[PDB]
Amino acid sequence: MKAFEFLYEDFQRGLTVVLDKGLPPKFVEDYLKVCGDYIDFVKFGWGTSAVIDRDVVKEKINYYKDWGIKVYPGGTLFEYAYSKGEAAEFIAECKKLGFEAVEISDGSSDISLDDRKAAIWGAKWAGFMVLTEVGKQLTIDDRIKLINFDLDAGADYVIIEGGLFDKEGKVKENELDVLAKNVDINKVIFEAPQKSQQVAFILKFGSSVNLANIAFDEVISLETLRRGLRGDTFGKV
Amino acid sequence: MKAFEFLYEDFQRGLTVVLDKGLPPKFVEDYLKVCGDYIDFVKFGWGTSAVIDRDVVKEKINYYKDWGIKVYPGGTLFEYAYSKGEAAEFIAECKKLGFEAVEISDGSSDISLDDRKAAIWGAKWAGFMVLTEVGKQLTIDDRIKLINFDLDAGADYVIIEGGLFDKEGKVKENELDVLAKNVDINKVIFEAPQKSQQVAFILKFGSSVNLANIAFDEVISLETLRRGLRGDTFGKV
Amino acid sequence: MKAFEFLYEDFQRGLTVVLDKGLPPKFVEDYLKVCGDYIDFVKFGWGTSAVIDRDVVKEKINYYKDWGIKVYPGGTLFEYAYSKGEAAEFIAECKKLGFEAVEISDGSSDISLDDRKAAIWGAKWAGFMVLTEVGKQLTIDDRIKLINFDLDAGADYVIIEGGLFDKEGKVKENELDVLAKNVDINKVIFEAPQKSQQVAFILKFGSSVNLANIAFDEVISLETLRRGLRGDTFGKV
Amino acid sequence: MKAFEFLYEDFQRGLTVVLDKGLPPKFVEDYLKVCGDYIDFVKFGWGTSAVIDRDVVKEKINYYKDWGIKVYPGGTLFEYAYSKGEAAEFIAECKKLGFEAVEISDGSSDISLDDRKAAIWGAKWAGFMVLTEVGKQLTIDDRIKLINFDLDAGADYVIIEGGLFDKEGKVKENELDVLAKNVDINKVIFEAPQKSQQVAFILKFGSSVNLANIAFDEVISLETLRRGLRGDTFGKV
Repeated sequence: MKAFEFLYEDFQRGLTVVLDKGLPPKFVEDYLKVCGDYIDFVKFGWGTSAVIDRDVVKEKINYYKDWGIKVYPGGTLFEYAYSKGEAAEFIAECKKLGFEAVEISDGSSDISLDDRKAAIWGAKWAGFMVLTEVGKQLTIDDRIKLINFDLDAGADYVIIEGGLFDKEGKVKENELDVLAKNVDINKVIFEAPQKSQQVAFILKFGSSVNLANIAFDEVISLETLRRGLRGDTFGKV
Repeated sequence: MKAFEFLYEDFQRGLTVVLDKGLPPKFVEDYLKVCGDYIDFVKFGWGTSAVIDRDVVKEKINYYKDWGIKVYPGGTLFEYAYSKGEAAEFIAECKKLGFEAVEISDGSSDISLDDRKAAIWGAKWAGFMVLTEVGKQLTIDDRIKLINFDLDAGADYVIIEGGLFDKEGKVKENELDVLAKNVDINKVIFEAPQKSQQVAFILKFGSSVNLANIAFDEVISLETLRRGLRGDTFGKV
Repeated sequence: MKAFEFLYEDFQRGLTVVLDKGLPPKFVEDYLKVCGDYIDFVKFGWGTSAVIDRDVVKEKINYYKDWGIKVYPGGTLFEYAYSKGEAAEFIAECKKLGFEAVEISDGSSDISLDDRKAAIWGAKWAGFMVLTEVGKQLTIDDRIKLINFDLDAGADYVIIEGGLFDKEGKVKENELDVLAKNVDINKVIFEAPQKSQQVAFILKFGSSVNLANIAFDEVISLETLRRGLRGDTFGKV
Repeated sequence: MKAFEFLYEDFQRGLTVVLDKGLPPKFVEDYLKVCGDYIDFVKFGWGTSAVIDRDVVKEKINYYKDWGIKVYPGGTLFEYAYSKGEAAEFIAECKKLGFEAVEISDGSSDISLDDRKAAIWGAKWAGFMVLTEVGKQLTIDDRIKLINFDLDAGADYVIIEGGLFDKEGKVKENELDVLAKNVDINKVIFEAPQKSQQVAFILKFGSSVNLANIAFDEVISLETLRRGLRGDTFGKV
């Protein structure tokens, strides 16, 4: 039961992906009692999991699994291990630690479409859910090509690196409408670390939009924005 | 200790791959007491493992594992599951049954070089040892391209479909010499189901040659051929 | 439960008759755990049952009965006993040993149509299932006469001696089509000891065709051929 | 043992000084399990220790001491006590609380070079490790004079107030090269509260550079930047 339960009206809620930079284990155990209902995925940011103690990483993953959250290591660590030639050992250690998903990217390295598809099948047949990063010359048509290529290669979701906002910070609605006409947006996730970006995507697509790089203390804020309980979206959703 | 141990002279022994068509479980348990020292891999032929009871398949794999043998399902079962779109569930069931390797082939299907490389990484990152089948227009140079492509993609061994023998059954020694000049033959395995083929490869490359499709009752015959203890190779090795 | 159970598609399976030349008792007990689901009848070949120890013959028959298989002695032993004038003692000993069927033939003897029908009723009223052998001058029309005569006399199945293949080894499809127009092929069984014959009948009549003289180690091979899990019938059935 | 231990390559790591604004005691106890291996010193910021309960300050200092971290009160509290004439009582209370170092500064007060040297000896002979703050007219040569004066007076480290970055945010590399030619940079520490400054110093001097005013939640980020595990320093270190 929520406080003020009589104010609840039911709605379609999109995915939330949370960025964890290194939260303490028993802080995570208590933090999920407030907002574990509103998180779908957690990214351990970039290579941060390769810095932390191995029993601390396992203990944190068990706390997220008790709420049904899927945890994964950021794609920079895959690109690191891939550049060292260690990609099979990276995939094996992910399974021993207990991640349920992996992210494929070429943000710090160059990887061909042949190697990218091979890496996607590599991760699926190893038993992970697969996410990919798109956005790195790229017109909106070139993003549409890469998104469709990753979905046809078998990625479960595509993350748009965040492009979609102009020099002032207003959303480029023509490109965003062209994207929605050419791609199944139910399989797309947008990076929206700033509250103004979260408002712009919610006002464009409604409460069902999928969002990523959400800061751990803004999870409750985002749920109030989806539900119309903050002055930015009050009476608009 | 072997009978007549004083006749033993030590030598470099190549790989043996045995073909199992459906041997009974407690027949396999007793059979390995005679010749388990001389087997490296067992192929469960084509789709035969998809016909047998699941507890019988597990029981057989445990008997081969007690002698350190690596068991795998033949490449036609991969092509079947791949043609149905079930390739990830095929890899998952292989792990649950306890196979330690898989074979990638296109003997009945058509698969591109791009899909073939993606399937090889698929199997490697899932933690299997990977074998591939080559031979299906192909000159000796086209075999050499395909062998090097599968080895560069990361196959642990390449099996040559058996081409290498003429219309009478004599070995095409010029093509076989061109192969040995362009490929690391320590990673190549030759199909040799007939005793005359086993003799031709042993006389060309010595006891260290790797051989496949060996019938279960010819394993002891092959060890006598490698060791010079049968009239075909007597005094020639 | 079969291994890879998710690949199973349900189909109409025809009869399999297996030839036993003298398999050991506890080999049979273990062998049926692999392939007893895919056998309908076992022929003890020619006169081999008259050579073996009487308690060994009973012990083998009980192992086949535990899987619901019907065992019978080959028709050359009936022709032997009939030529000695001992046919009633042969029928009595079959019941004491525990065979559930008998085969009537004239492959080495000469027997009139009158005596043939009298022998068919002889075996039915004694309580056996009756099979007959046809093929010994005979055009396809003369086979069609003999098949209908044996079915009208009351035989449960007619076995075609295997005629149906040319001098190269290709099936004589014109005669085989004329047969299917004149005879109920659900009561016909074809001899097919070679894998090329098994493929030719499966491609002509589908998975539901009835086959005989199957070697004991080829039963799993035949089930993969019926199910399309081997390169000869892959994607054709 | 770290997660992904096989990716570790050994390297020279510089000092990290962390700013604590008032973290809760049992939050600090859990937080050090994640990143206590990557902290050398903790500054209790400005006068914040004089606002907190005396048993809470002791409890926090004991949690930092269990990881070998040296805690100190920020130099504004020394300047406060010095301006009141109470500097000897401030030194006495620091020993009773259990700080292991002190910071000498004139950031808000005016103090002569005579009084500054007397304060450095005051703190050393009382048994503390001594840090000083430099930067307040000053050319890079005048910074060099003050750094050498504090090191000759006996300071264990000198902190550069953070000058070294231009009006756009780019590092003034000409002055930074002149500094490194005149001063032992192993005894210098740079203030770098922003990630762009931390990157600029790591790219100029390598992973061995000493950094200060690191936010408590950015300690794991900084260790990934030193180790090349984040896109800013990926492949550059």
